[PDB]
Amino acid sequence: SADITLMNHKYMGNLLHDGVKLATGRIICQDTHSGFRVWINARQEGGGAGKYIVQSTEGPQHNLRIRIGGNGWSSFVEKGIQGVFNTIKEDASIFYIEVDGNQQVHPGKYLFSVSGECYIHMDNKQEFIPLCQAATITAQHTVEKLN
Amino acid sequence: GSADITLMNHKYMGNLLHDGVKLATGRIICQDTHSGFRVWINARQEGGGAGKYIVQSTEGPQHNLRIRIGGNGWSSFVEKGIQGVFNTIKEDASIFYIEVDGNQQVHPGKYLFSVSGECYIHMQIPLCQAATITAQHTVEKLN
Repeated sequence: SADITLMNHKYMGNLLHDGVKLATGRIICQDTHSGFRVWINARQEGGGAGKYIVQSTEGPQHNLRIRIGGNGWSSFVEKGIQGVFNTIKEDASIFYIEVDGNQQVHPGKYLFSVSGECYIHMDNKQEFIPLCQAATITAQHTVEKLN
Repeated sequence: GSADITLMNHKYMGNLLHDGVKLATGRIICQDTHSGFRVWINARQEGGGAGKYIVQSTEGPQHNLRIRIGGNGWSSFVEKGIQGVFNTIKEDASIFYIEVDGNQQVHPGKYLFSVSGECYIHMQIPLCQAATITAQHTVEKLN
């Protein structure tokens, strides 16, 4: 079961090169895992689907195209398997929200939503199944003496 | 999508435990959309067949109790790679039993049953609400 954080990165200017970091994220999992999986909660451009698109709110309403970035993160190219993956067995991983393609982005307020989990690689894929604490309970049974 | 699991112990007289006797009654709930349930015991395994288990008395491993998960509708995979028992119940709740596995003269004592479970989505996935977080970013120009 993962803990995820996302921290805005302030930036002056709107001629944004591809790769420019707009937020810094971290995912943590204490339990044993094969790696991490993170994704953006946003509509994708025309299917595609296309690049993650975020529309500004509470003011001018324009579009910004974003992706997850950072060393170690990989995306599966055959459609069907959403998000980015890494193979870090360590407990913590950094990722970024980055500008996806050179963009002159209109001034405004843009909300990034991301989700994430750790996964445990499975033979008989299956592939990578997510990793959460199962509900658990105990009961004690007494076997009585013979007498 | 976390399950809620209860386990009710049943009292019996004496230490001759016949195969199939229900030592505990379990119930597993999943209030969200799911294809079925999966349940297992956190105990060592005899590897006899499937879902079978060996529980030690609270005093230590010098005394064993052999048990299995039972109940209509529950299945286990024949290969060791996937553990526990599964069903294909889409309803909120599923009932299972911890049963005596084979006729046994059991050493008097206390035996702790630890049971875990999850609701799954058929797609070898468990239902785990992924952690989620937002941050707001302002785009602005100098002038």
